[PDB]
Amino acid sequence: EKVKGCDFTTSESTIFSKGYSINEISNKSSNNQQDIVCTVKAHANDLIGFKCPSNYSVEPHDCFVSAFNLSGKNENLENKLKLTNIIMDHYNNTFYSRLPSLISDNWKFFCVCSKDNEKKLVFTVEA
Repeated sequence: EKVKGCDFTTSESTIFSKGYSINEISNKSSNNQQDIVCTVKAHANDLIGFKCPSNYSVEPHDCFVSAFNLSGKNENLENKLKLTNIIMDHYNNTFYSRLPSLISDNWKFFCVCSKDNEKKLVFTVEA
């Protein structure tokens, strides 16, 4: 099926269910004015991932393999959730992770893409 994730490179991602246009990120932002946030609901069976344009830099603000937690501390997210089939492609700037078959926790996490003098893009999901 389609993969749950935000595509900042294609409003119609033939791979991600959620995508944004280069214009919407400049006008119809997510919630704030420039900060673009993609809020989506993930599921133990739904696949989770995201992708950013090749002209932007991928920096983990709260990803899963390694990132800053809600406290802003750098800690692996594996001890929190045992993700499987992890795929990390920096050249294509796309990340995918498989969620177990059971998840009753309301944990949330997000990744960010940005560059100097450039609107930052935030990818976030909750489960």
